[PDB]
Order: sequence, then C-alpha cells, then structure tokens
Amino acid sequence: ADDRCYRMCQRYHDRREKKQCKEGCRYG
Repeated sequence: ADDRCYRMCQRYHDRREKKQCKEGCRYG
C-alpha cells in the first residue's frame, strides 16, 4: 500500500526526507 509505507514517512519532520521516503516507496 502506498499510504501504508507513506505513513511511516510522516514520522520524519524533514519535508525533504518525507519526499524521498514517499516516492521511494513507489516503483521500488
């Protein structure tokens, strides 16, 4: 799930870290 893995990114305060973690999940 894209939302499942993405939810973990929300834990990161660094917006830049959330992006990499988000997109990184898809097409991995």
